[PDB]
Amino acid sequence: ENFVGGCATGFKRTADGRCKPTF
Repeated sequence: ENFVGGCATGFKRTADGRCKPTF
């Protein structure tokens, strides 16, 4: 129960961080 959800619509995952507002 951790890979079923992540970032929001306006939130994108960073190739070096996490789920933040558009990269």
